[PDB]
Parts: sequence; C-alpha cells; structure tokens
Amino acid sequence: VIKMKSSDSLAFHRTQGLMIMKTGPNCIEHNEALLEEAKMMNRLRHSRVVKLLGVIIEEGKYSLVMEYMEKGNLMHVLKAEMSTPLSVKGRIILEIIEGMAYLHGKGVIHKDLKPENILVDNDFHIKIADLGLASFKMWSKLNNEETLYYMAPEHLNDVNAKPTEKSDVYSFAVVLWAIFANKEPYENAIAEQQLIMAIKSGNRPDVDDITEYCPREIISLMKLCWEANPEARPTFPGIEEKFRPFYLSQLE
Ligand SMILES: Cc1nnc(N2CCC(C(=O)N3NCC[C@H]3c3cc(F)cc(F)c3)CC2)o1
Repeated sequence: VIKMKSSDSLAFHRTQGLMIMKTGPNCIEHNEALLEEAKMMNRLRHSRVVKLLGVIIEEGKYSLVMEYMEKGNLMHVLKAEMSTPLSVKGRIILEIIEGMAYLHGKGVIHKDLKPENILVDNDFHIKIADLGLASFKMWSKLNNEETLYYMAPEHLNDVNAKPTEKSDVYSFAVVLWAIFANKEPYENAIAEQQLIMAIKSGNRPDVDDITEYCPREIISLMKLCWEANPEARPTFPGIEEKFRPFYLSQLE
C-alpha cells in the first residue's frame, strides 16, 4: 500500500512523473507504525494541501515522497525581483484559508504554519505543506535519532499547552503580514528571550513597516487573527465567509 522502491531531492518517478523526496539501521518494530502514519497523512486530499504521494520503506533507508511545486515557497516568491500583484496575493490568501479550513475540518492542527510551508506552482497557486514533519509523530522521531515568529504566544515559553485551531489562526495573521511586507517579521532579529517576552507582552509585527498598499480589510483581519486571547480569534470557515466576497468584488 502506497509503497515505492528506489528503483522507481528532486526525483523523476519511473511511471508517475515529477516528485519531491526527503530521505539509519532498520528497526522492524516501527515499520508498521510508519506505514500506518503515511497512509493516514495520505488521506489528506485537497486542491490547496500538498499530497503525500508515497513512501520508501527499505532496509536502513526511509523516505517520504510529495508532489512537485515549481516556484518553491511563499517567501522565495515574495522576495523575488518581479513583484506579485494584489490580485495574486489576494488569491494566495483565499487559497491558504481554504487549505487550512480543510485541514481543521479533518481534525488536523498544523502547529507550524509559515511561508516556508506554503508552496507555489508555476501558475502562482498554492498548497499547504508540512515540511518540518509537525503532523507526523512516528516519522519526526526518525528525523531526530542517533521559526518562532509565526508561533502563537500561548506556546511561547509554555511547551505543555496543547495547540488548537486558534494557534494556526495566529500563524495565518503573521503570514498575512509577510505577504504584504515581502519579508520575515521582527527585523529578522534572532529569536531571543527579549523578543519572546515582548510578543507575550503584546508586541506584534509593525503594520507601518508595510510600504506597499494593503487594504483596510486585510489589516483588520491580521490584527484580529493575532489577538492575545485565542478565544477572540476567528475560525478559518469564519475568515472564508468574509474574505471570499472581498476577494471577488475588490481584489480579483
Ligand atoms: C521533501 C519533503 N519534505 N517533507 C515532505 N513531506 C512531509 C510533509 C507532507 C505534507 O505536506 N503533507 N502530508 C500529507 C498532507 C500534507 C499536510 C499538509 C499540512 F498543511 C498539514 C499536514 F498535517 C499534512 C509531504 C511530504 O516531503
């Protein structure tokens, strides 16, 4: 089931086309649990969510195979020479909301939503990725064996609090900012105790640090989504209800 061979990093699959792949002694004790987890994550099927295409479960060699995304991540695309128009940026936002509302609907809480986890195709359409394996516990353990700017403040200096749907809504708010500032927030200052405590105090990325035009509605949306109280933040279906009419009438 959903098993690949190395005989079948950018990888040209033998029969099913272009794909992205991410590659220790074999431990038969965890192979069944890894295969079960990949099958589980493979059940996540949405137009704006990255599709986990396959796995390579071989002796001492483990790999995860996802689909190809030509233009790389959202930060790479924003920091490019050619500027991205408001209509494209607004579409990217709507697609992020859709992909996140799908994940939340399937009980998946991202925990690590950031521009590096938003992949872009040639046609500037996006897909939500989990490149840091935050939603794979079995496979994350293999990766570790012998950025905090998008993190909700309830998790900063508090590892034990269980993340929620509202933890992702906070991350979205900073992605929203980054889309308009065309850069990473907080002047790219090393994640420090000064910075963590400041964010916890109430500090947010500088809205006035956005030089290009950002509509009134999008500033309100990011300010509402990065609220200190998680209960005051909207849901992704809630955000969609307001954002889809705004994109159609004003941004498209
Ligand atoms: C190279 C390379 N480096 N990493 C990988 N992976 C690991 C992440 C995988 C991934 O994005 N997903 N798995 C299936 C659905 C999707 C997903 C998206 C979310 F927004 C949240 C999720 F919980 C899961 C793709 C393969 O391949």
